[PDB]
Amino acid sequence: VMNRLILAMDLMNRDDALRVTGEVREYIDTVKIGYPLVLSEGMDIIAEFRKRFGCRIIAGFKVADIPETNEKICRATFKAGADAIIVHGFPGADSVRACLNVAEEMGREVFLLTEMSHPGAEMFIQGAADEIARMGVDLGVKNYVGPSTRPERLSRLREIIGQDSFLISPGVGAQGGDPGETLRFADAIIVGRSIYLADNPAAAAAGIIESI
Amino acid sequence: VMNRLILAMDLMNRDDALRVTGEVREYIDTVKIGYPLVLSEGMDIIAEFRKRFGCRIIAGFKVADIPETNEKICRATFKAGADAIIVHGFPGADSVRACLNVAEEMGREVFLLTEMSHPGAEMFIQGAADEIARMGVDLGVKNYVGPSTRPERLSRLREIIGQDSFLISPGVGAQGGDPGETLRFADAIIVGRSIYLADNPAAAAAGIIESI
Ligand SMILES: O=c1cnn([C@@H]2O[C@H](COP(=O)(O)O)[C@@H](O)[C@H]2O)c(=O)[nH]1
Ligand SMILES: O=c1cnn([C@@H]2O[C@H](COP(=O)(O)O)[C@@H](O)[C@H]2O)c(=O)[nH]1
Repeated sequence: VMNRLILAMDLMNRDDALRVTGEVREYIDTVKIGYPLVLSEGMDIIAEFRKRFGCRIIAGFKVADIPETNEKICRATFKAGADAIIVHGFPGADSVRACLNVAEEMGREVFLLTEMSHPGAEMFIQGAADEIARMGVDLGVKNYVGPSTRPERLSRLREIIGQDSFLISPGVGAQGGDPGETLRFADAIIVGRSIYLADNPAAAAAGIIESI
Repeated sequence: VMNRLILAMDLMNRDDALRVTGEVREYIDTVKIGYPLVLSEGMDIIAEFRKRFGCRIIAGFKVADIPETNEKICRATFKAGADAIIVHGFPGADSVRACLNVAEEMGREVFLLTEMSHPGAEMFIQGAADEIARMGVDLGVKNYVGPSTRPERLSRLREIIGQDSFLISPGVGAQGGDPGETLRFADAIIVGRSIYLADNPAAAAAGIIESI
């Protein structure tokens, strides 16, 4: 992705979301849109962003349901225009395979979330993360999400998935993660608040890029 | 699209196609892949390009069949990962609507080809082109293709579709069209041979961009 930087656009109002995204567009080419924006403004916001900014859109939906429901969620998400969707691996292989089947049908991609970046991720997710990553490899997953806040875990995850897999990483900035250290292991970093809550989002994005 | 320039990648061998596309990637972000490459190397080449270069892919398939067959062609094309497909308008509204229905189902886009750029287009297509463009407007089409070789026709087509519609234009270079004149009316130009048959494709792309 452009400058190895993905904007997590979690503002809830369409006007502010469009303003900030347009201001930092020259520094990115990929935007992660999640439920904070979609549940407030509707799924049509995905196609609007894709058209207006010509950026790739990752739907950050943390899909975590049974196979049947996961299939419906992925179908609606790709119908809305998303290029990829993030799915949790903790609910198991069948739930991930359901997402992979819809992505195959629709010519889209699935990103498998292994370990999360927040403190609570240490409680249960961390202990299952290496196995979730290996499950991904077994299922043919080529895109993964891992934590900026724990570079030693990001290193181990990179070890499991290999150098050819694409790995993106949130938790940079607000959560404590460092851009440069994270990029020693991840292909791209996801940044939300450090950019969208800044007084000057473009200057904030430019600063991150210059730091790396 | 980047630099308002779309590469028409009509080389037939995968190695040469990948070489040239990689060499000019910094000047573009959108590649038109058609049957010369797909029929020689397979539909999987679309996903390969999309992944390797991170570019948007327009399938230049000139869809021109009955509704039922058009639906199947569009479904296979979007399943293969194409972001958009070019469809002929001369076979009529039902044939175009079939493509629009699949694009809606799959969160993709249809480009309507109005008038073609080659000499033979004057025989039958030109006389129907204004009506084909109006049909597009009536059907809700927002993306169009018009001829670089006839800027007065491109102007009339732009008049019919409005300023908000996206218009791309082939026939630049080899066929005689001029980049700058074409861009007075079209949003982007499509260039094939002037770039891919050049001794230095990157220098050729750079020259076109500098000329505009
Ligand atoms: O382990 C994970 C997975 N996903 N995200 C998501 O990535 C973004 C990070 O935003 P931030 O830069 O504002 O912390 C948000 O959309 C958040 O839901 C995390 O923060 N951590
Ligand atoms: O009216 C049209 C529609 N499509 N194309 C396509 O656009 C590309 C133009 O290539 P060129 O720059 O080598 O002439 C080729 O893929 C060709 O099939 C035209 O040339 N003219």
